[PDB]
Order: sequence, then structure tokens, then C-alpha cells
Amino acid sequence: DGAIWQWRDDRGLWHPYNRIDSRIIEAAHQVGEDEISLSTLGRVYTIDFNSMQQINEDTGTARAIQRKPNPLAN
Ligand SMILES: Nc1ncnc2c1ncn2[C@@H]1O[C@H](COP(=O)(O)OP(=O)(O)OP(=O)(O)O)[C@@H](O)[C@H]1O
Repeated sequence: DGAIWQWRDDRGLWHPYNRIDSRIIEAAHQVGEDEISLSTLGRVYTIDFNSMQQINEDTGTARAIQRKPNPLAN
């Protein structure tokens, strides 16, 4: 839980992923995965670390993602 990942909405604001989704993204990022799949809200997303984007695999919409360190000690 060393990171808080965020995604960018259409109006340009950043939203934190939930703790579990941040954990999933972070774990894949840490080991050098190129991409992972994430399901939330019944939607299927590819998290593409080569381009640092979240891609909706049905609509083709790509959104920026970014990582913030989590200060909180285990
Ligand atoms: N990781 C996420 N968690 C929650 N909401 C998200 C996430 N990514 C996108 N959204 C929101 O979900 C909606 C759909 O975004 P998404 O990128 O899935 O597809 P889209 O092609 O923009 O939209 P639509 O399905 O309406 O054509 C938008 O309101 C967007 O801000």
C-alpha cells in the first residue's frame, strides 16, 4: 500500500483509485508489468504502463494515470 494511483476525468481532475485498485496497479507497476486488466463498475480497463494510461477496452477511451507516494507507515 505504498502508492496512491489516480486517473484523470474528462474535465481534467484527478481521482484516486480505491485502495484495492491502487494496490493492484502498484503491485504490477513494481514488478515491471507492461499492462494489467482491472474491472470496476462492471467496466473492463487495461492499465497500460508503457503509455501511463487507463484504456476502456469497449469504447477505446484512454485517460492519464499518475502515482503519488503514500506517506502512511504499515
Ligand atoms: N477508474 C475509474 N473509476 C471510476 N470512474 C471512472 C474511471 N475511469 C473513468 N471513469 C468515469 O466513468 C465514465 C466512463 O469513462 P470511461 O473512460 O470508462 O469511458 P468513456 O468512453 O469516456 O465513456 P462512455 O462509456 O460513457 O462512452 C466517465 O464518467 C469517467 O469519468
